[PDB]
Amino acid sequence: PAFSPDQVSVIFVLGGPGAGKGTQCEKLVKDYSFVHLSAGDLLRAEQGRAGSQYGELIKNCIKEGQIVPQEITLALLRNAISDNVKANKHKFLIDGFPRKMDQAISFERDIVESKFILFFDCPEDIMLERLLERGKTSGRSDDNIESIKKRFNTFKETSMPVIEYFETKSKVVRVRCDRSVEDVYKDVQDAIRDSL
Ligand SMILES: Nc1ncnc2c1ncn2[C@@H]1O[C@H](COP(=O)(O)OP(=O)(O)O)[C@@H](O)[C@H]1O
Ligand SMILES: Nc1ncnc2c1ncn2[C@@H]1O[C@H](COP(=O)(O)OP(=O)(O)O)[C@@H](O)[C@H]1O
Repeated sequence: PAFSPDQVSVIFVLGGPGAGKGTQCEKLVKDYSFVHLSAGDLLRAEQGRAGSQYGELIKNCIKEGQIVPQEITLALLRNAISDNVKANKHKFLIDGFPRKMDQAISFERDIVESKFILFFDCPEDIMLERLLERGKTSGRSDDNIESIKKRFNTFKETSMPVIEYFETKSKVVRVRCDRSVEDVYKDVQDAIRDSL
């Protein structure tokens, strides 16, 4: 592994699209010393980087709601962790990763064993009304119903197997998404007070 769990403490923050991962992580970094890395943000930044050989590939995976190949994802991830660790940041909230078993096992074998997975358990009809409203507010390119159906599909098929894998290892803490932002945060806080 490039790191001992001493050096780098990683919590994976998982859940379907619109479950509130981005929202809870940005509140948490106000109260805790964790650095938040969003895998979809690292990807959208590479996609628009002048000189990227991956621009079209990332653009098309996001549009189609596909999992971008792990080699690309992992390298972006590894680099962002390395800059923080050099900048002397040892605790990370990795949001949106791993989304597929291969990413999951490569990360934990080559980089670092995670502390635990915070999983936002969320009903799909709730995720769907939050993404159509996010679509109106922010106008993110994949927050359109054709892409939303591909992202829900990929989530059930590819990403839920990973949840079930970490659950065998007793590393999953489920939090319900369907309460107000402030009531979901209280349970996020109780889960982290308990899990360190
Ligand atoms: N861990 C990952 N591995 C591969 N592709 C990813 C990963 N995370 C995000 N992506 C992608 O970029 C898109 C948007 O991700 P993200 O912004 O994290 O979305 P969401 O709001 O749906 O949680 C995903 O639908 C997929 O195409
Ligand atoms: N508990 C909540 N109740 C209502 N809207 C929420 C709640 N949590 C997050 N939202 C939002 O609904 C959308 C999805 O949340 P977001 O954090 O962006 O999710 P994710 O990162 O899982 O895709 C955003 O517009 C955000 O403002």
